[PDB]
Amino acid sequence: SCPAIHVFGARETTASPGYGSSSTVVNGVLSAYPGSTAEAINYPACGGQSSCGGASYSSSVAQGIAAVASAVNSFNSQCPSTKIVLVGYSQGGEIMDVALCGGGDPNQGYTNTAVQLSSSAVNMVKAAIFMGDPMFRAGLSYEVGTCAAGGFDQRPAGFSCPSAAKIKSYCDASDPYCCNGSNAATHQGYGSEYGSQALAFVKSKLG
Repeated sequence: SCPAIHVFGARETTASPGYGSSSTVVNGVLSAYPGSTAEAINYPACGGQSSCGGASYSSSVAQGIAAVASAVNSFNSQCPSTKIVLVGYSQGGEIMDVALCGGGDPNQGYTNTAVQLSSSAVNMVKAAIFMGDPMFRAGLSYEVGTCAAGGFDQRPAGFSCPSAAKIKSYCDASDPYCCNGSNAATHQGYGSEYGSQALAFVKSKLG
């Protein structure tokens, strides 16, 4: 039976199968909405390490974009009136960003610039939370955080996401991968830092 709300979570590179650091927000949504359900996007979440199956970051990202699209598109067709929440942490944010906003991922060789979610799926995505997304580029309307630069896969100047209004994407200045800072620890802390903001946004969008 379809739930009223369903969440998809995508983990960061090398995280064990499941949600990884997307868990904070996924769990926040599930606890805010009893009866809601969640699934993890089971993409490689790899950067060449054997532990995660050896796929390069480029291959991992490409497979992740397709995995997000397939999972979300198929679930939407199964459950067309279910509101969808996306949560992606670091590489998991990147794959959701491409899938939802399109634009490709040129540094990763992901050449197709189309939105990968179906029209119906885009409409039922009501909130998408990205944390530590390497495609962060300061100046987009859907971004939050102290990062005034951008990450190693940053969107170009002048980018727009058709689904901007559905997104919050978080990144701080000191992060060396979504921003151009120097302290990797910042990259790991967005659940605690921004989880309440993210949940507030989700609740505002879901009702």
